[PDB]
Amino acid sequence: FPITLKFVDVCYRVKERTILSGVTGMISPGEFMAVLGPSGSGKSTLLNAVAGRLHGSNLTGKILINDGKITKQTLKRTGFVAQDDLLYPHLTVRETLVFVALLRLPRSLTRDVKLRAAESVISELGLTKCENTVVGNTFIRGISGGERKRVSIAHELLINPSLLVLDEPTSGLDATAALRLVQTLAGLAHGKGKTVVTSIHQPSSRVFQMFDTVLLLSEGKCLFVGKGRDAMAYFESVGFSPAFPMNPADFLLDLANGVCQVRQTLVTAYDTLLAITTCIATWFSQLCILLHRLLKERRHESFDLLRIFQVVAASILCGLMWWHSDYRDVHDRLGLLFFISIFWGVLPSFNAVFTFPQERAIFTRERASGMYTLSSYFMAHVLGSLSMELVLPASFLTFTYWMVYLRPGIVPFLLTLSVLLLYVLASQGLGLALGAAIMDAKKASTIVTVTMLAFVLTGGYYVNKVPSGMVWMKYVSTTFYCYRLLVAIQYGSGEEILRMLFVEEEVIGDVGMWTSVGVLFLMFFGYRVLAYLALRRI
Amino acid sequence: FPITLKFVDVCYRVKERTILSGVTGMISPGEFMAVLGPSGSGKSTLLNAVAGRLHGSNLTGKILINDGKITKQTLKRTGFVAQDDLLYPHLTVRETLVFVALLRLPRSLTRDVKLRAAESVISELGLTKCENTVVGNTFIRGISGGERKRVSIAHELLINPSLLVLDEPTSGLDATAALRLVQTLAGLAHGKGKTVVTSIHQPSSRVFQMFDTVLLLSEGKCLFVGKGRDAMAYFESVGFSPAFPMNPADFLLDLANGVCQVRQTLVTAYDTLLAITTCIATWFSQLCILLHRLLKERRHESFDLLRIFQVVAASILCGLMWWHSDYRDVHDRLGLLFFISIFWGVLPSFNAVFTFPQERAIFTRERASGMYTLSSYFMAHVLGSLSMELVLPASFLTFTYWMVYLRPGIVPFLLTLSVLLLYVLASQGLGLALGAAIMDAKKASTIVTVTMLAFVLTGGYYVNKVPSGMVWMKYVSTTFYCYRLLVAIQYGSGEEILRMLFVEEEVIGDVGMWTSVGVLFLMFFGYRVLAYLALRRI
Ligand SMILES: CC1=CC(=O)CC(C)(C)[C@@]1(O)/C=C/C(C)=C\C(=O)O
Repeated sequence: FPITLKFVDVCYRVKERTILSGVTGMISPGEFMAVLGPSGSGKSTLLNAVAGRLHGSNLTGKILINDGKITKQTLKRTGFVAQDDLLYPHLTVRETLVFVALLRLPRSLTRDVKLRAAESVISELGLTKCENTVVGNTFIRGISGGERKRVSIAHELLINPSLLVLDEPTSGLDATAALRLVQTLAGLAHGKGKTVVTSIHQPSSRVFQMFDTVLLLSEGKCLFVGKGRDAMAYFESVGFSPAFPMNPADFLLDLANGVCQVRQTLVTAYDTLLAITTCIATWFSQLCILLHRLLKERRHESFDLLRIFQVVAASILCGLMWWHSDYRDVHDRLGLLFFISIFWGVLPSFNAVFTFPQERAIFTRERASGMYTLSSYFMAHVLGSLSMELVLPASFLTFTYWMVYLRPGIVPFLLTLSVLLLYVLASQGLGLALGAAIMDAKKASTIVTVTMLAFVLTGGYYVNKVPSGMVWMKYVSTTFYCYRLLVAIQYGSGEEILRMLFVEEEVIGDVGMWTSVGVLFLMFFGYRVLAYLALRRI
Repeated sequence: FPITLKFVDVCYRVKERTILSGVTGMISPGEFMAVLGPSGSGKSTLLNAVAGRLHGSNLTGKILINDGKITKQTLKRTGFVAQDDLLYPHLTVRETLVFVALLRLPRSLTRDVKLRAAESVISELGLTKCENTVVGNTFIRGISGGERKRVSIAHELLINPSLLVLDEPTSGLDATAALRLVQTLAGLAHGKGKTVVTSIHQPSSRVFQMFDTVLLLSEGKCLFVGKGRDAMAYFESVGFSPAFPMNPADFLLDLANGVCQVRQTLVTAYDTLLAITTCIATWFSQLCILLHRLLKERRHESFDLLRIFQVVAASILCGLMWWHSDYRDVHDRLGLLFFISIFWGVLPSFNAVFTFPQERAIFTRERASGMYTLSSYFMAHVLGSLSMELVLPASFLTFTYWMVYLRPGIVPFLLTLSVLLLYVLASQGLGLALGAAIMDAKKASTIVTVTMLAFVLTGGYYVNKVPSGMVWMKYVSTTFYCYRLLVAIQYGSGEEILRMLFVEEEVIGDVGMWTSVGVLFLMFFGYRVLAYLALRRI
């Protein structure tokens, strides 16, 4: 319940650099310590010794919680708020925390007690007035910048921690907003008895006064530690004082650099003055939350009105160039089944490469704190993009089948619909597999266009006389199989239009109807087992 | 030479809002006034009465320079630095100002005196240590954030102004950097005798002390105007004083909101206490600078290593699927001239839509201050993208003509090369025309893909039996003419392969060889006169 961080001589290196060189401090419960210092002075590198996320040869020193070397028993009461607010844009403020409660709180609790443990942090972090507004981001009209930091603090206030370690929470806020956000972080130490240690960039006048304890670092030597009242009165005991009306934070940061109307002199004054079946049951609940959580993310990636327009446009071009087409024109119709097969191998695999890059930050953050394990995260993008990446092609083909006059009958329709969707999902798994192998979104959006070019050229339409050494590349192609199958569903084995009439080199093809459905399934599962094995390195 | 801004009762409205409600002040030469206030209190709306860029029914009030109503004779000595540093990323620090000097200083001066009037502002704004480093941006390794504001202040220090009106220059800078940047803005008033009025967001302790005069606005009523020493000593004459060690800017901003341990009380204490051939010669020099200026911008848009890879890839696919192709296979070769014709109508027109959107901020800023006129700006993108958007296609076709075994002979080569480049530039003018009509880069990158889809479908390859009502749309198509011409250059009028053998429906076509070269020229000039008429509204 109480956490007395009692770190001493916290040293640290990096490969040449040294961030911390013997810091020492104590942080008792009910006490609002604030670590101050110049930029690059070693602030964040020491908050990540209170967050316990830096231990090895770099960190040297004994970091203690209640005089005990740190454990994950001691890491269930510590919540480290980082500077990046990683929130999903389309979730309401309440949904954003209702979902994190179910994922974070232990499942032993009921699912109706988890709803109030996530709605009390709303009411006590002052979010009651904006609990039902979209979080948004720069592009989406959302919440204020001061509310987007409270919401990111309610994440770590859901496990009810003891040692709460924020990392520059006020940076980028208003003048009054960054005062209230520290008025609230005082109530967590003065009204709840927590141990809150935060670093602030440039405190205002009222924001420095509300500190109980203060810690100053120049370059990693702990120039001063103690109360906020005893800081400005300590330094003049060596001969330093403001020459003009100052903010006591302003005066103390200047001393951190050595600028007096002195850095090395203020460090030597520290030597002598201030020296079985459930496991498959939790997985299917991590997946049921991760599917309903990021459901509006899979409804903005898919029903963007610049994708509905690029498909309502193709549906009126593709259904006007071929209006009441005739099946006897075997060459006008094999070029329709290759536009349908080009459009839907490029549209899915391209838009599916901006999915893993865009969420590598929210994933690795929320994966390292428990809360899911990449088997339920991967399988919630997979199962969530299947459901949404089939509504545009299913409705393009429903419009481009009765105006184009393709093969009538409910059986040839549902077999063309079935073959499109199985190909829309087999090419989309090419996006997911390249997006995850190359975690860059613009470097991987070019390799999925140089790859759908090698797939469209070798797809069997432009070239009928492929060289003897380039014949294999149509087999690893995904458009070869959707086009072999789209033709065989509208014409067949010839013999019904060879009865009516160049129509045996483009109508009989090379592969069966089942080796074309059995390899558009080995590319469904095969391009997802590679999208996962590529994420097993993050 | 001296500027005594003597504005009085500067009122302002907007449609309901009111930013300023009777401000009054005086700003004499040699005097560093700093206007302070809360966010939205009316700071920037009053700096844009010193920048003279807000006059009409909204602004009401007499704004005076040397007791004279403002003119562009009085607007040649005023330089308004705005918050956005709009610099071209690839220009060196010296080139960025050497180019602005030639465009800004009057051409009566020599071109070697303009070189020193632009290198003295380098030396006296402390840029000598980084004059030969790339400016860069977030993506490009460039200069510091404090040097990127000096460079944007050397722009307005090139016409040698008198009333220099900066707008929040320190916002987003370091702790020490924002001190030096105000140490330098004091030398412009203490070492050069200028009239410098700037608004600062949250001054530090040493940054408030370096103000000569100060102006405080709560919501547009001028709570206080006067020296920096007389501000904290004035308010206690009504009973206000800091209850704890403050920065005097911190204490005064709190009073701006009415927060004392009062807003309306501090305003009433102001009523009674502080109450022919040369014109075508300048144009061809504005164009010679604007071409050498943004030349490295037309070398990053064009030689991006993800465009060299998307064209070195197509050149090895297109030259491996058709390796030693045979001219007797009339259908394998008409599908090669439609890949060449699809690739080069989509690659140029797509990448040419992100040009006018990305520079609508640097253009409108630098156009309103003289310095060019959109006839020389437009004609420097046009003439600058022609030269660079022909190096990739000219070198794709040089590789895909002697491996593919197209029609041998220097005359059929240079006629295919000539027809490609004329089509690469006629489709690129479709990007420029849509990018400028729709100044959004992602909303216009979708209409130039729904348009190159209607152009590729009606290009005469996929459909040979186009409906009776959709036959016109191949004539307004740009791929129809590059494909009609690419075929006629490799086959001709038939008669040489009809001698050797479906090859009269795809080889003779509809349009002549001169109506196909005479409409790929009416789309060069026609898609540029529309890209310009769309920019004549910005
Ligand atoms: C998928 C893709 C990748 C490229 O690099 C070229 C291009 C843009 C043309 C393309 O859309 C390819 C499609 C092609 C060749 C044919 C078509 O569209 O009918």
